[PDB]
Amino acid sequence: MIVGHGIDIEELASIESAVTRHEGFAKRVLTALEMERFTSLKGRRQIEYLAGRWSAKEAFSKAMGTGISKLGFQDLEVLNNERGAPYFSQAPFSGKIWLSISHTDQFVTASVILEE
Amino acid sequence: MIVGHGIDIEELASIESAVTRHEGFAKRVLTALEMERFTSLKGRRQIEYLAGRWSAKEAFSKAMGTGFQDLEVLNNERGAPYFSQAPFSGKIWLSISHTDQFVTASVILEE
Amino acid sequence: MIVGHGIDIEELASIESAVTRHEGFAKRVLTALEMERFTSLKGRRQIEYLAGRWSAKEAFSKAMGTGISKLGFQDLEVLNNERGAPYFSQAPFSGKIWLSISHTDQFVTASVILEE
Repeated sequence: MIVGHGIDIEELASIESAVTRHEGFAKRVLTALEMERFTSLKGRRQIEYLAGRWSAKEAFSKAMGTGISKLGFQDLEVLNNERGAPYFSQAPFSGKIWLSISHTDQFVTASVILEE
Repeated sequence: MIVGHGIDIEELASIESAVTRHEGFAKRVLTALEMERFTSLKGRRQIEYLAGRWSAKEAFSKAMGTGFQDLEVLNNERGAPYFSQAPFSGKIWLSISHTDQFVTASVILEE
Repeated sequence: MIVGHGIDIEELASIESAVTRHEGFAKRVLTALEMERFTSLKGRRQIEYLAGRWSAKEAFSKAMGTGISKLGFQDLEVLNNERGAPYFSQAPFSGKIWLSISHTDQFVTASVILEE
């Protein structure tokens, strides 16, 4: 049984500005764990990681049906498994979370299906 | 069980040009209620609304494997889009997202 | 029951750039059947056909959870059915495969949901 579906696309450029404008931006979007990875990356890759996590958390909040509003981003965590696939390690959901992220040089995309 | 799946991506500029060419475009793509909402918006936001509804209907049509006036996408109190009308009696899981340049729509039909 | 979900987005210019730089790119990515339709196409359309198939194969691999590692691209095939929709004619999966592809003049995206 499907209980939610949400997608999201981000332009990397705007995540770039957000980071540049507010030094606390990434700190507010990412969890401690996520932030540790964020710090091990540098130029483009660091922004791609951040943009991907933002995209995933947004897609998840929409899958939960919050339309305008969003769940706390600190209540959501996305890590990579042994194989490099991203998944939700933390989430206010108990069912199965099917997540997928893809990206180009300028955009990042995310899709979430919730199953009960 | 899933009985259908469709997605769509649209270039916002492409939706304008359309609106620019045959101006009767929007009236043909949107329903009355949808139009009231459209004509009450302006700037980038108005084109996004149109692109968003187009994209939503395209994805749904592809999910069905198949009239836009027969489809209507509104927004609930939470701001989330959803099909208020559609030639389908099961659950329609819809999601839309957009940037300054593009819009994407994903649809999953379930029974 | 959903057992896998994957998406992918591709900038057409990247695909165009890969064909230009590598003469046998298409041959490595497309099966004999796919290669037929491909060669019968020209310009942008040809690139878009190639990009979509690559996008679809990429989305399927993620849906399988393959992560960064990947399956044979020759082990996957995407043709068009009698209703004119793209589908996997060959895939190491025995359940239902839901595929959808879409593109602009600049990008192409694919979404795959695995069910059984």
